[PDB]
Amino acid sequence: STGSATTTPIDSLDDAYITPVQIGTPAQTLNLDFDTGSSDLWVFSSETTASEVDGQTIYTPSKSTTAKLLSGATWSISYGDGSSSSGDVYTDTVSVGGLTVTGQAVESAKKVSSSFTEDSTIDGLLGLAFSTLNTVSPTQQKTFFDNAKASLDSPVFTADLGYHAPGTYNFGFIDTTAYTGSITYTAVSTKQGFWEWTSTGYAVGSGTFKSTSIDGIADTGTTLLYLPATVVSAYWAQVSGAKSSSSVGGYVFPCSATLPSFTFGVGSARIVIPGDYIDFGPISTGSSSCFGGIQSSAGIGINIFGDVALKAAFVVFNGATTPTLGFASK
Ligand code: NA
Repeated sequence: STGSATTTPIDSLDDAYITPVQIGTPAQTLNLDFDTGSSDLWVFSSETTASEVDGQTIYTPSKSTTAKLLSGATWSISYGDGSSSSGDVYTDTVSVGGLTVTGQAVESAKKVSSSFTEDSTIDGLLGLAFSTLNTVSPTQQKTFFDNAKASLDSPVFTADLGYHAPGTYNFGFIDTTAYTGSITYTAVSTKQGFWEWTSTGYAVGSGTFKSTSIDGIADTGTTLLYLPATVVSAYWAQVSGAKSSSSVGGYVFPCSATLPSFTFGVGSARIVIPGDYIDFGPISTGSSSCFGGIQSSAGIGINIFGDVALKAAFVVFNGATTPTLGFASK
């Protein structure tokens, strides 16, 4: 089997992407944030505290003929941005892009933090990291990908995120029409439960490539590119008037600037992030200070190849017995 679903930016900045997901019988379609940096499929629901719901579509298990309480199971998760959610668990039928899993753990939120409530466009998350990170207790649950894997034509999914445009998540096949040149594959460590890999270096604009190992994770659920402070300083030094602002919480730059590209290495291959991808617009409405899309990972404890980086590539998440990542230009 295969599946193919379109993923759509939630706003004009590509702050996140949503993908429609069918849950239950008859189907309830919720727009989920596919997150290769976490391993829980959780939803706004009929159980979510009413004051914490503001415009999201909810899953109502009592209206699904295939929903079953997973008795005694609870979940609770905290993300890198400080947001959180928790609740109980149902099993139900979940379909993505025509690919169906029966018996998927659907984590029903009883509580969500303010950042979730305030984002009316995201109805929950669908985690695509390794199932070792799943938070369900006392019986840890599998991701949608891990449950689908054995049925797929190939044990893979691909992320093809758009810049200010829709893109695609495919399951079970490589679309050889969706990228240019060849796919370069690189090793993955699953020791921390992430799609963790090592970039071979970077360049700023038309500058020379610096060969250096940068360990980090491929994380579709993170907006920005978070890299070591040395790398980030080297980037922003090429933008007149850019500075790190402790008041704003990262590098800012004059909205009048033209940003340089940023290149990262994948083995001997190179992915180029156009400068435009690094502009996250005014820090507050009408400001002439703009927020940068490349930020320091110092204090976060890991480097994160988030959407700024991933949307410059066609990315293969190879879930074979020995997982690997692939990157192609597009
Ligand atoms: Na922000």
